[PDB]
Amino acid sequence: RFLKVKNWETDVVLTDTLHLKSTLETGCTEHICMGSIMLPTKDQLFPLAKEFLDQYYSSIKRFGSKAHMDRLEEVNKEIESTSTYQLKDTELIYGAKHAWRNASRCVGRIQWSKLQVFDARDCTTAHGMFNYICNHVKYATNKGNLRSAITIFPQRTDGKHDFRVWNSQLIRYAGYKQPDGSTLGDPANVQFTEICIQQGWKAPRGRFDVLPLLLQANGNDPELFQIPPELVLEVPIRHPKFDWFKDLGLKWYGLPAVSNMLLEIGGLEFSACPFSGWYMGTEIGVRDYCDNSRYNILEEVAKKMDLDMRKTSSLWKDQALVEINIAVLYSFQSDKVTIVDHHSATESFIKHMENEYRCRGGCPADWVWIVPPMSGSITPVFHQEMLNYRLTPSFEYQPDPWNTHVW
Amino acid sequence: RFLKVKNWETDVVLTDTLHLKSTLETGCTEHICMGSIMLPVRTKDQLFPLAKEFLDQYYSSIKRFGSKAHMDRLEEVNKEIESTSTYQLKDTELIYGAKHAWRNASRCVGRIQWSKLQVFDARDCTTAHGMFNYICNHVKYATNKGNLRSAITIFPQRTDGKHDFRVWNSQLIRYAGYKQPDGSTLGDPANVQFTEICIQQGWKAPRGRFDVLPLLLQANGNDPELFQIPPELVLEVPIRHPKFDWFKDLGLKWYGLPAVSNMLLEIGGLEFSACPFSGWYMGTEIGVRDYCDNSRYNILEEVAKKMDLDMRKTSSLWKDQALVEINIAVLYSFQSDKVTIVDHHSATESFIKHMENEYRCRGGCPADWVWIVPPMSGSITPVFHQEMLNYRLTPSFEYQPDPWNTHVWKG
Ligand code: HEM
Ligand code: HEM
Ligand SMILES: Cc1cc(N)nc(C[C@H]2CNC[C@H]2OCCNCC(F)(F)c2cccc(F)c2)c1
Ligand SMILES: Cc1cc(N)nc(C[C@H]2CNC[C@H]2OCCNCC(F)(F)c2cccc(F)c2)c1
Ligand SMILES: C[C@H](O)[C@H](O)[C@H]1CNc2nc(N)[nH]c(=O)c2N1
Ligand SMILES: C[C@H](O)[C@H](O)[C@H]1CNc2nc(N)[nH]c(=O)c2N1
Ligand SMILES: [Zn+2]
Repeated sequence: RFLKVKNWETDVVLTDTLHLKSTLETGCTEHICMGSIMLPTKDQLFPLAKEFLDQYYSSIKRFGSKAHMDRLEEVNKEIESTSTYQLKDTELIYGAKHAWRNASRCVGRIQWSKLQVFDARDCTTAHGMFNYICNHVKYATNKGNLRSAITIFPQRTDGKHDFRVWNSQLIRYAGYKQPDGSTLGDPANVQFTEICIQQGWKAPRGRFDVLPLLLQANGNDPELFQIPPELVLEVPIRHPKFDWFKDLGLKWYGLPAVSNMLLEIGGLEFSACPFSGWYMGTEIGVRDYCDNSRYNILEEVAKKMDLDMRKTSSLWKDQALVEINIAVLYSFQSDKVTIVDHHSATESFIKHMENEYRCRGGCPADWVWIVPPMSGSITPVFHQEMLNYRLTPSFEYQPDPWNTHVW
Repeated sequence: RFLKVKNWETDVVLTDTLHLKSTLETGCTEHICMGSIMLPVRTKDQLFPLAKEFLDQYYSSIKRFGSKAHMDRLEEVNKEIESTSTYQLKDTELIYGAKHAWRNASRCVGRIQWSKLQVFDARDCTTAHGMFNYICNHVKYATNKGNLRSAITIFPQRTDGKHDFRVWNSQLIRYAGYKQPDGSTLGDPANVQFTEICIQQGWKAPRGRFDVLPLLLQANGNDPELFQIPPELVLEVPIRHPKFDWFKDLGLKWYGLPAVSNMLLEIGGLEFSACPFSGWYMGTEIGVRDYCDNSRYNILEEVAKKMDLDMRKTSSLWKDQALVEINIAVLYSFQSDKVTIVDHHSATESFIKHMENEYRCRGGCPADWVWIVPPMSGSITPVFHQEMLNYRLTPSFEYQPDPWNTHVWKG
């Protein structure tokens, strides 16, 4: 019932009790671990509402106060009559911060309590959504001094009136299948790009075309909007030693902003809740640039470095990998766009785990995602045992909307 | 029931049925995943079903399930258990059992090799001197002058838990560690405690940075005894770098033969508490973990200094840069001395092919992603993108507590 996690580099042992408050299922059993699998009514709503309000009122040190019992009877009355309920601003803010706090796959959670919440629950149309989104982008970007933000659109009602951002991130590049048989741009985005073109988009057909937003309000058909280019901060990628690096034609955007998840607070479901922070360098330099099914640039870079590509054991892939990632961090730092390296992020996350163990009795964490995709064991998180469990409020995955939308 | 795993790079989807034969528990539940936790005297009653399950598997593997030979073997084992409380494996069953413990080792990336394993039967061994001799022979056979061959030596099984054979070393070959009065460590800090035990037992320590430890060997539950492996049997590689001539002057070397000696082999309910096995190294084990862990030789600073890297900011990636050069050096050195080694690209690619074959021929392949993914350059190896299912099959290799913690000293 009390569980220990050990750090094998430092011998520090922490005790987890927070897991007992865990509610949802991991996908594992006593017979099988699914730790590396990517995706493992009024009667339902009231326990959910109650559990959330109990944790909310405890956090403000007013558990079992009149204010507490009053809010419970009020929501109870509201659910019993209207089948849903509305969160107070204070509850919404608390719920959003905590869904981030509980995000077991997020290495950047030391920042959890510094999150600007934009309440967009009064939004009714796709143009409205676009206005809210541009304002989030500009606020978060802050001319390169990035600030964490979330914008929260109206909650699910009967499920036929969902608000959704169709994009997976607010800012991503287009992907095009070619007569050649190769892919131009980002291969991850081929299908979404096609959906955009078929809905009317004027694709430039370049390597790095910022995708239009495709916004769905009130369960209506989604609409296209082009984010003002002056609000999309981009970084030209150069290397501090290799003058040729710039000729590769590489750039990335400054603002990572996940826009396809579901925020669940007190049993209420917010199907459109784009959120953003700032990058850890490896996301761009390891995953975006070097994944084989992504920009897949290792071959090109190694060739420019004139490495021996004849045998895997020369570690040419590894060598070029480091260089690419050096370039990403240098370019961002030189243009004064907030970025964190994997060393510094993982060190902060260990500090955050310790604070969470001390102040909350634990920190749910998914080792498979926390450990960076390069140089695993030379970061402290590699040697840190982590317990993975699901707490609410939460961010959840949801089916891509085109699979489900009735046109 | 069917479980699917996907590769997110290739979109190859596989179906696991083998997890249905899985017995033991993972440590995980529906409410918690303990996938990153390092560590999450039987009865006749419990023994015959374990024997039976094993023998059914063995006899199916040879296409003789339900044969007279199969039935007679079940009867003979059943009778042996009721009469003596235990039983003895036939040579053939031992070999099969040891091969399958390796096949089932979900944390091992090298399992493509599982069916090529030399099994040395040391169940007639009675003394620590006998153990030493068996172990010298395994080391010489496995080393094979650099052309490494996988082997396991199997000492007598547990009886009452009071007469255990144990090898006290965690690996047959490892370097001593020495805690200094000023708090620094000379040699391998991982082996400080074991080194102290060796010294107490009477080892004369050379007190250098790479002193091969003696074997400390326990036969039949007796107090363990010290033996020096003949140095001519211990193949070592001095580490140099193909382009950087100053690399040799760090004075690094490592041994060629990785040989785990502290695990317990379970076959059909029998427990082999001393079963040293060896294969060959994947480069990163040395270049990343042994050399670069903060709690090990910790050479990153000194290497990056000599490379004149910008060390004032982590964001220069000086650590990542020196790390790659160190690992190039290890691979170069072994290859130049014709000592078998595999790089992490080649090893992981081979593992994926092994895994897919296993799904097709066996209905699954239990695999622990946390351990399978190499400790550098994770996502440019194909295993990073491979979903895996971790579950426990027998025969198996298991951890056991260090023996100095449990041993009853006789004097
Ligand atoms: C402030 C800087 C932040 C950093 C450096 C950071 C870091 C990261 C990284 C590296 C990942 C893994 C992503 C991947 O590999 O695809 C991640 C995942 C995630 N983060 Fe953060 N994060 C930050 C801010 C935020 C914010 C503001 C939120 C929400 C309010 C958030 C919630 C999440 C969630 C839910 C995931 C899992 C996403 C998924 O499952 O695909 N993070 N974080
Ligand atoms: C033939 C070449 C082999 C290679 C390249 C190889 C590779 C590896 C590696 C890299 C690990 C993880 C080591 C660590 O991080 O401590 C490992 C673990 C393991 N391997 Fe192998 N292996 C080989 C042969 C063998 C053999 C012959 C056996 C037994 C017959 C074996 C059984 C195991 C077991 C039981 C583990 C988990 C050890 C633990 O939990 O500490 N492997 N293997
Ligand atoms: C807010 C924030 C800050 C930050 N630094 N980084 C982020 C993650 C973003 C950026 N860089 C990757 C992207 O993360 C979004 C991608 N998440 C995983 C997936 F959606 F691709 C996915 C696909 C299929 C199955 C599955 F389980 C998950 C968010
Ligand atoms: C046979 C074989 C071949 C090969 N290439 N490699 C090997 C593993 C060896 C070599 N290189 C590392 C070492 O493995 C032994 C170190 N593993 C970790 C541990 F087992 F010691 C351990 C520590 C703490 C808790 C726990 F549960 C386990 C064996
Ligand atoms: C199969 C495996 O679960 C999958 O490749 C995961 C591994 N770890 C990850 N870690 C992060 N941070 N992001 C990812 O997309 C993944 N992919
Ligand atoms: C806490 C964590 O599980 C621990 O550091 C593991 C991670 N992965 C590993 N993987 C391998 N191959 N060897 C190890 O020792 C470890 N250590
Ligand atoms: Zn699990």
